[PDB]
Amino acid sequence: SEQLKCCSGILKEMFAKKHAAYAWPFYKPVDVEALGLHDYCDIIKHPMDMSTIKSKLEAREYRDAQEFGADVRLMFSNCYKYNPPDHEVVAMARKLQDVFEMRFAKMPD
Ligand SMILES: CCNC(=O)C[C@@H]1N=C(c2ccc(Cl)cc2)c2cc(OC)ccc2-n2c(C)nnc21
Repeated sequence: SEQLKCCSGILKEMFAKKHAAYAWPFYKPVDVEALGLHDYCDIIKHPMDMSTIKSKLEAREYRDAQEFGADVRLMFSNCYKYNPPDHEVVAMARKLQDVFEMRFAKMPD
């Protein structure tokens, strides 16, 4: 339970305006329709976003902290898989990932 509460803090920071500069692209779920990505569903089968992860935490969907990280990492994996390695969005993803990996690890046991 205590560990689960920490997840909310880490995710909350990612939404802050401190990382919003390179974490805004991970705020809402990728709209294959709005964005016009007619090849996102074929590549990405299990999509995920920060907004979704936040809702799951509110509904106590996650059992442990480990599960919470699985979704966070999956969100970045889909980006690295869909978009190319020389893509700007990729550079921003690595920045947010580092902030999550550090906080997630620095989390009190
Ligand atoms: C760029 C090729 N086609 C795309 O739409 C890829 C898409 N690319 C973008 C994107 C990123 C930066 C710019 Cl300048 C233009 C488009 C994107 C834009 C979004 O705004 C609604 C949300 C998620 C995105 N995203 C993420 C996250 N990973 N790949 C993409």
